[PDB]
Amino acid sequence: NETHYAEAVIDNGAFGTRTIRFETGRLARQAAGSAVAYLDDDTMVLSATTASKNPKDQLDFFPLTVDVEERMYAAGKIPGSFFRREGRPSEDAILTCRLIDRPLRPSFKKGLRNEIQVVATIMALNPDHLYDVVAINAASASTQLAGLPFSGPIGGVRVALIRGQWVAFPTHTELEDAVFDMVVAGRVLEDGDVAIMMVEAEATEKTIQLVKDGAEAPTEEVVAAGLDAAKPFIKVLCKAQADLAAKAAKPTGEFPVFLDYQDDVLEALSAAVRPELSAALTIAGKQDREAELDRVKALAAEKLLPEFEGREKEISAAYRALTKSLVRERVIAEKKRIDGRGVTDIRTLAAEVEAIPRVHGSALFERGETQILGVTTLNMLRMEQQLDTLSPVTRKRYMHNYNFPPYSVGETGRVGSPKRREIGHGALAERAIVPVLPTREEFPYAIRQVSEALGSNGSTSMGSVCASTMSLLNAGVPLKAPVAGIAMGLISQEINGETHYVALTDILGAEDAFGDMDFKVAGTKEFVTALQLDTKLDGIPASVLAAALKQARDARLHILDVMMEAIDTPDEMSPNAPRIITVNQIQEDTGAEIYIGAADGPAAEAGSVVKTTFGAFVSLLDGLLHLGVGQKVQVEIAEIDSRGK
Amino acid sequence: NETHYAEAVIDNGAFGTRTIRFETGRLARQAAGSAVAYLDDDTMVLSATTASKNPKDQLDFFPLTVDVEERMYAAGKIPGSFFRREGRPSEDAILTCRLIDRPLRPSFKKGLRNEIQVVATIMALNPDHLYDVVAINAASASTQLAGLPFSGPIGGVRVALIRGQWVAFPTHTELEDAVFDMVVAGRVLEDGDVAIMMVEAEATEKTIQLVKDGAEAPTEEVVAAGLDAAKPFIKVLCKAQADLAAKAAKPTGEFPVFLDYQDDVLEALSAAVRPELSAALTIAGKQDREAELDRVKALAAEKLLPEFEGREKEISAAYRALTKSLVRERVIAEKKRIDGRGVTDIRTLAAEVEAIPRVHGSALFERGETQILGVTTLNMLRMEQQLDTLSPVTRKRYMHNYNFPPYSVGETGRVGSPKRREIGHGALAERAIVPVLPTREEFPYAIRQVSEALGSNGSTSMGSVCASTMSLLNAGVPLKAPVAGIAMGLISQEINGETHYVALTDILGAEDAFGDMDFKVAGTKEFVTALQLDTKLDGIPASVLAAALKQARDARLHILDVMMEAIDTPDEMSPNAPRIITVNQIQEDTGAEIYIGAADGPAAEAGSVVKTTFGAFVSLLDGLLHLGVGQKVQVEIAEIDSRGK
Amino acid sequence: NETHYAEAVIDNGAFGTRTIRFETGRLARQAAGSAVAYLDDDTMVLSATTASKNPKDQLDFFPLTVDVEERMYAAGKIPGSFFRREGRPSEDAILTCRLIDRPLRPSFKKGLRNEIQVVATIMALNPDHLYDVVAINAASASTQLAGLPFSGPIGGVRVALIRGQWVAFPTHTELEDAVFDMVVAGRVLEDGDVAIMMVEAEATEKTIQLVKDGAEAPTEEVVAAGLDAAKPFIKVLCKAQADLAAKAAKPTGEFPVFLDYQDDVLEALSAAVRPELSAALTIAGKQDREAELDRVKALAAEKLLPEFEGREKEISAAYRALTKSLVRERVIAEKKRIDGRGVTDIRTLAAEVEAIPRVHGSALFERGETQILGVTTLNMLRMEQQLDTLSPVTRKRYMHNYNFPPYSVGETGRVGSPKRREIGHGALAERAIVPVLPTREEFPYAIRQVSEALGSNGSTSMGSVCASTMSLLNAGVPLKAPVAGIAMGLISQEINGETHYVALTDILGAEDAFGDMDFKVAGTKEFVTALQLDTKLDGIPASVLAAALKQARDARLHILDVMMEAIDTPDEMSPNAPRIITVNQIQEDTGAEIYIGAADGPAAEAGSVVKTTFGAFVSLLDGLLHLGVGQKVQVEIAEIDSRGK
Repeated sequence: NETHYAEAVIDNGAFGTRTIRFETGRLARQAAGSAVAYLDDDTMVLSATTASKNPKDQLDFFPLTVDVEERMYAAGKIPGSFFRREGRPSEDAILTCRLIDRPLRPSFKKGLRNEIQVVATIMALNPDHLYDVVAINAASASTQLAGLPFSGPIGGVRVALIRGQWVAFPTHTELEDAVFDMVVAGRVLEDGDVAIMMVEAEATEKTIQLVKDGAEAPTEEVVAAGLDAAKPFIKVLCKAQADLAAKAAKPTGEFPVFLDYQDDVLEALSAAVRPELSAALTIAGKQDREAELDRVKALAAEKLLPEFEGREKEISAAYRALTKSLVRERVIAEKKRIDGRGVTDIRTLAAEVEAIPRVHGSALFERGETQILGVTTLNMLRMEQQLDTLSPVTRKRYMHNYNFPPYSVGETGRVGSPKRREIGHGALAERAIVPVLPTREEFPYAIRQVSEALGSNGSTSMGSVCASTMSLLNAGVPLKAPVAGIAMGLISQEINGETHYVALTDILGAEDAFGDMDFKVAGTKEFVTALQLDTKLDGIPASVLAAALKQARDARLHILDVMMEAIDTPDEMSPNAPRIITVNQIQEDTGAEIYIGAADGPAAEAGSVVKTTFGAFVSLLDGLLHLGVGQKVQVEIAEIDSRGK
Repeated sequence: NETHYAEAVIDNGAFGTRTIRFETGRLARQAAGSAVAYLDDDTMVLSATTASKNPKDQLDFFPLTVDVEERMYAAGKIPGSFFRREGRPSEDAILTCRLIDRPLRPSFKKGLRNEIQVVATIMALNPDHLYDVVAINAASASTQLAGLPFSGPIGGVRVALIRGQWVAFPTHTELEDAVFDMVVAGRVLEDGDVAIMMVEAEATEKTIQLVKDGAEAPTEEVVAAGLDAAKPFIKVLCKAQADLAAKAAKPTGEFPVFLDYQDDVLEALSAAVRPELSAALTIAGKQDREAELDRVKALAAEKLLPEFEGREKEISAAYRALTKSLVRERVIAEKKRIDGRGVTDIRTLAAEVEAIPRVHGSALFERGETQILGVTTLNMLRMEQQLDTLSPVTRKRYMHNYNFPPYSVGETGRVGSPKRREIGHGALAERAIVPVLPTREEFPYAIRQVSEALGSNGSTSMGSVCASTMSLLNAGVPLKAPVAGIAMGLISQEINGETHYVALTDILGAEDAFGDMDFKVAGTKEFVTALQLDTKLDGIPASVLAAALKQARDARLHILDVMMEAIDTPDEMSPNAPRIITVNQIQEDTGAEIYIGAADGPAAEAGSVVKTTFGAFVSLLDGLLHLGVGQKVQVEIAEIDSRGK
Repeated sequence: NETHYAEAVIDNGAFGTRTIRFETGRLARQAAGSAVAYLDDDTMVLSATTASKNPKDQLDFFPLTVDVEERMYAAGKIPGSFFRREGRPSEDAILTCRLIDRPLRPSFKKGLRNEIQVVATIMALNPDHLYDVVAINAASASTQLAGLPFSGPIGGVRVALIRGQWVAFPTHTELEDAVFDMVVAGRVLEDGDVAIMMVEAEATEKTIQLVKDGAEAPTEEVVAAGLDAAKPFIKVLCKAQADLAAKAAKPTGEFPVFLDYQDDVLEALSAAVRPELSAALTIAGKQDREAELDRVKALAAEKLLPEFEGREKEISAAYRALTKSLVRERVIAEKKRIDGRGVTDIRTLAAEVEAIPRVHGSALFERGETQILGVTTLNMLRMEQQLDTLSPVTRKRYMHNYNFPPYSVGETGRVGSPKRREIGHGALAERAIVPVLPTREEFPYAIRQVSEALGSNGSTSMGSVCASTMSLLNAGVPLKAPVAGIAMGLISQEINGETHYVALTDILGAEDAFGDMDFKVAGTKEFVTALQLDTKLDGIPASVLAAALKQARDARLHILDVMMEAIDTPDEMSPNAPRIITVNQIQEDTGAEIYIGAADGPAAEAGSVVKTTFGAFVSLLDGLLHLGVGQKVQVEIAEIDSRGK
């Protein structure tokens, strides 16, 4: 019963040095594994990992559960909730579970059915620090000590490109000059190289201005450079955890493994339908393929019976392994996809605005079976969301909600509270847009964007980005630039001692499951505003990654053109929306928080840019100059026309 | 993959023409069935219907699920909730699910066990339109296209009697002159006649004044006339949906059916106990009947064993079919009920006020095993509920809550959030009362009424109406008139090519299950304030319906007498309640938002009617005139008595 | 169908007489059992008890469910919640369920598996009365009439020591002079003596001052005296219920009993391992014992197979009965505990402050495997919780939250809303502290205390008390005195016609399960601030109880010493905390509700005691007098030093 420590020294040169200190042996001694992670001995996150004794063999998936508990006392604050007790998880808490779960899930031995829970509690937070990345490491650390079939440690780091330097674990203060904010997690291979496993990045609300003022825009080259910059830190973080584990990790336990199917089922099934299956997979038609792809299942589920009775699940599971094998192989050799597309072909696109009546703005975006409806709502800033969490953010001007109803995929199910993925995809698409939004002063409105995943089969979050851009422009939001997104995939298998890679454009839901890496990129025509990535591959050639990002860029540009046809410049602000033209009695009669702010056009009406094609009509007592849909600008009278203009 | 449309033209003559446009093929293509319904191309409701592949054979009831999703952007509003995202369903959403579920549920083939879900989303709403009825049609439309064993289309319409005309799909503007608001849904029979299936109606807060000013009160004759007025519209709505289905409906699928019992069980059971059963059912006594009615189950469940082992459920299920058959038959032939009452006899009534201590007002209403406790609470108007939904209503002065605890029926179970039926019954009883409440000015208090279903077996919502009237009067609420309700039933079977009908007064919970129609009527001595109805019958003779309504009226009048004995005129306003007598320093000392508004009697005290038997004591600096318990009236001094009166 | 009554006359002499009236037969006639309990015909509580027909044989515990429903109309109030409808249970409601459940649960026959639910509804409440104890009796009454294998009635009473007299059912008015508030519940034995079964007591926020002004401090002697004072009342309450049951109780039904194991399993298991088990239990070492204690289970679970196949559960259940038998026996004879401690030995203690960075105050308390982390947060009074329940309390200055995460015991599980025990333990530890807190005026801050049960195995609520004291002092809260708690146990078995008792100090979780009584005591060095007790014993010798309380006192004093070493006097108030030094323009610039109230130290700074070692630095325009960390005191200048002091 002794306390052990280890440190990961983070050297940011001119920006200073900071340390991630790991501790174990003092707190929560009843957990399978426990560790504390401090950022400069100031911010503290405790992580406890536990495992249920009995496996849930009933499930066909590894049951991992990650929970992030924000304790408001870590900020010296008493919860503002009515009951003065922290309750339902904030966005940050949920997004952090995702950041931890993504790289930790695939790190456990396959077939594991025991419930593994990881609880990270934020106990102290310096208001200038970001706890998410401190928590990733603490999560990995406690799990690594738990004596479970887990291949860690996993090192997590945030690198932001601040003034030309990729700073590790930047502070909120340092992020004010960041053109790109990127979280990365990975492991250290037996040969010392770092394998990146997870990436969640974004451009910022500062990017455009900073690039204007001289900084380098976050293009694919820059972003890829950032990924390399994160590796040394991840190695340092991993080495520190390994030193802790070396001193106090429990010995790996003996856990039951649950296979999806035995060999006799696969050999049987393979021998029974392999030919018909590999053939059916060559049908470039939807209903035709699925049809023959059905005859086969039949010829199989009928040829293996009654020999294999009560093993039906193994049959369909083996049917999946075989299909996957066949589909992957065809991509590497024939470079043809399960739907007949080439490795860089995008699915049938359809963009459109004015899809719903009355709403301030709306757009419909379809790509294959993915159909997203985006709807925009503009209100007074008083409607902006108010937050009281561990984040320094207290108000949110741009709000995105992503709904994924069951019938989106022809299913029945609960319709209500948003899942963790609905929060995850919603965030990415929200973050992909934020970089191009006008400022509070240029556009004094709270903006709520809702993406309805009416149809789903091909990256709805990315489709959501395209729908947001158009919907917003349709509503009159003076975006600095349109943003589009694309979901990519990567197949990789070694053909006789040689590894080949094939990057896939706009991957189907199936190609995600059969791929070795899936990454999503969104951005304007100039730079990347968002990037998400996941993979278990032991690193990939720089030439390959860069090639994948470039391919993704191309797709993104093509889409931006299609979107451009739908709408280019912002449309006029809906009459049904509010205006804040600058120029009790009538404040409660004319209806408007009189600088005038009306909740309807027929108010303030019957200097601030009241309208900006051949100039800018700035409000006065308005004027015209041969600003946005609400921007501010010092006005001076140059000439009074005959009519009095 | 093409978009199809159809239109139902609603002609309201002088009030104008409007259209319900149906669309399909553009949105939510992954759902079994999908359709959009627009009201004048302005208000839009999307409906997606899906079916789970696997039947839930475990259940003994068809698992239908209807969800209504109000999107605040349909109103150009950002949710006011703390999280700025619509969450827990508003009353309207829930009540709308009920309106859709009621006529759609019985339209599916019996024995269906597949989960069928219908999700209606309100995407755009003209603030002058009511979306509920647009949603009923959209729900029916998407389901009709889903390729399910569903006998639609179902047409839903709201007809309100405005200035002598039954206007279809009235607007909030047009409803200001409505004396009756009635929703009706039905189907079109093979012969072209419309079969009404569901009715949810109510008198309004305008009725009394409008009738005063000349309009015709909504009596049974008027109401029945409205029902006929809804038929042509329902035919138009059905024809439009049928035209859509004709163009794009999927072909009916082959679904598994799950019988409650096989013939061998019924023949066996019938042969085994039919005589004893038909005899036991003649026992007019409660415990006696249930006793012999138990000997029989035994003689049965003992005579069919061990022959029928493992089919026990079929036995009791068949035991139900047989009992139902016997009970129904006896009503038609003998006109005697399972409890010994005649077709028009009301159960033992008991009314009483002052049932609970301290509360501002209370009443206890018993009818057979139905026992309702109503409790009244009066507070300042600041306590009136504030709403921010798709409804134009923003504040609710009269609030009704209906609780149905498990022990109400001798059961254990969850005690917490109110079920959809608790909301449904609560609404009806709330709507049955609203028409007779005094106005804000006549009575400046927020009124909360709670009905506790302490005992249940005979229409608790109607019993709730009677309990509300008395409780309110007990509290001093100057109701314009007392309201009473009654639950009716209708048995109908054809005796050799000839159909007979028998209307039942104050039906027991059992007679509801064995009946062919169940309708509830509530109202004052002069008119109907509420009506609810459900049936699968292919329409009934006008003479029969009118007869049923008249019978119901009679019962209602009898009850009003019994209630009158309990209390006639309002009682004095509880001292423990607030007063708003009209006549910082002492505003925060004497305690009262000083026009004076006290939260207790000992405030404002130690022109507005301060008390009104031989006149009206209007506040002054009070006076007496040889108004309600708070009404306003211009006061003038006529004579100063010797004592100074 | 007749209404029956009974009365329990509560005679408080000079304080008056009150009555608890029981009623049955009028309301909720469908429940298995129903009764109303009125306090002076003013406060009313209705209780309905029901039983599910089918036993839940799957469960290994009696499924009792108690629900308390606060109806705001009982207070003539409309719920202030947004939906104007009472929702999630208040603290009082939950704590009341606990008070009712604790004595009612063990009163049912063992092996009972039918779901028994008790719903108590507060329908009317005199604002000067406390409904909790009225509800305990109503709960017992309705259950006693339900015809269940229940050994009631259970009488519940609150006795508070007011001016030297133990007043039964004191009012909020009378409690203003109470030095101790104690709830007690018990039953009447066949011989007429009262057996106390449950106790939930606390000192008050008035204690210290009242003792200062002359009253007698609530020491173990005083407290024990109170327990005797509650007996006559409990007998009166029981007799009244018995009179009601005599008149209307249903006859006891025939319910299925589910044994944990049959005799053949115990005889088999006993014969198979008794020797090795009794021996393994002599191992004073943790891992060593549990190890041998494992060999035994094996030698057993291997010697009874395959003879006992499919009865494994009975084996482990019998293994428990045997272990319990052995452990209890050893305590009585050898006076040695399953962990090797003597009957009065405390587990290894460890106290420490400054355990977490940044937080205003924190402390870590360990006792054996029990590890509690307490964290303190100080904010402006505006952050104090606001309540709108049936309690007269409307604001709460001191808030305690107790978290018990799953990994606290090496388990996985839900992490979110607090269980009823988390509320129960949190309350006790909250109530144990309240008596020593400074007043609003002496300390103008809202105080939130959070106890994290990071490790659990030995009364975490009591460990929570010790952690609170230290954490609070660490934060600078001028407590009047430090408070410590201890969990005790009592083993009692009669050795040949003679009953022996053995009181256990700081019992392990196991000794609680094997004991016959478990009570927790907390308090300062001078008196008891909290006491909790539970037992089924037919009363115990006064000499024994007093001995147990004295032993507990000793332990408590020892702990207070250990805590004293960690911290004695309050530490300086964290700079990161707010100050309210007494001395729009700068009110919104300097940041502080200007009497000055800053949310940070660098505000008000760059008469009220600004700091109080050699005197008290009271704010002025400050001064020094050779008060607390915010107290108020009239300041006068006596002498101006050369430097100007």
